[PDB]
Amino acid sequence: KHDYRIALFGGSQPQSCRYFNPKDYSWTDIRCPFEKRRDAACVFWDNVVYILGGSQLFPIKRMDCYNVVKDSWYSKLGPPTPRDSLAACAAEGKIYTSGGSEVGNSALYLFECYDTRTESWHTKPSMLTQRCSHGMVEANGLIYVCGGSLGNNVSGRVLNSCEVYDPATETWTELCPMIEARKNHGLVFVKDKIFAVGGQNGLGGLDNVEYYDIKLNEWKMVSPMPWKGVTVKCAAVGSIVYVLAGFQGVGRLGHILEYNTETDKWVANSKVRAFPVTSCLICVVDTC
Repeated sequence: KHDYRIALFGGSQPQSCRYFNPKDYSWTDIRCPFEKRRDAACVFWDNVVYILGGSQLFPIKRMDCYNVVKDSWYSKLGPPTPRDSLAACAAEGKIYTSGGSEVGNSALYLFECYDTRTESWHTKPSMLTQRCSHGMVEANGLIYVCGGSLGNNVSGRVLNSCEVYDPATETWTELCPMIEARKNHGLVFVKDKIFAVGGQNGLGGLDNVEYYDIKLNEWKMVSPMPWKGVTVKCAAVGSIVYVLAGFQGVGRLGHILEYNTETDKWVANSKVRAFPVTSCLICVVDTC
């Protein structure tokens, strides 16, 4: 039936896009004929990885799509509002995009979705708080956003706030804020909890890790990562959270980190090197 991989996208150089296979710890090349984007987002739905937003010399208006089963690429028109440091996720055949920055605006409230059936874009109700470099994840049909930043690096701030959008009601609801303000953190749904992993805030990088208890509307700290940096590229398969790349501040994450959500134990895997493109896009794919 299901056959999961974690896909990392980092441009068109050799070995710059790869699948990680959690079952055998292997890395396998994905051919990609598109150059790296700065500060884009990716999302997986129904055999397709969508790469959207970000910039090169200018803001990119095209969405590049990788069909994982056919191993082929195609392109559609991207979000109506090109922007950097947006977040994306998928729910029930729609690709949602939130926040990010344009030229002349540190952070947006904007929320736009792409209907994969009709191949059309639609503006949806805006977030309660504008944000860039935030996480966004789908969980049980709801779309959760947390952290990110607004303003610049002098007078701006990194956020602990969390909010949830219900596509059924088209409403955003403010939730309990995270214990830590975070941007560039991992954000993954496992079972009944949403883990916020590392990242950074105004005071530096973060090794710590917390989760959102959906039932209790509370955040709780768990064990910290063995590595303290400023960005993480994270994905969960089954009960394990994998940190497959990250920027430390000076260097990069060298070997992958694995978190067992059931035992609250981290290990750094000395036999498996981390992805060397720290600004890569990451998502979980099903290859079935």
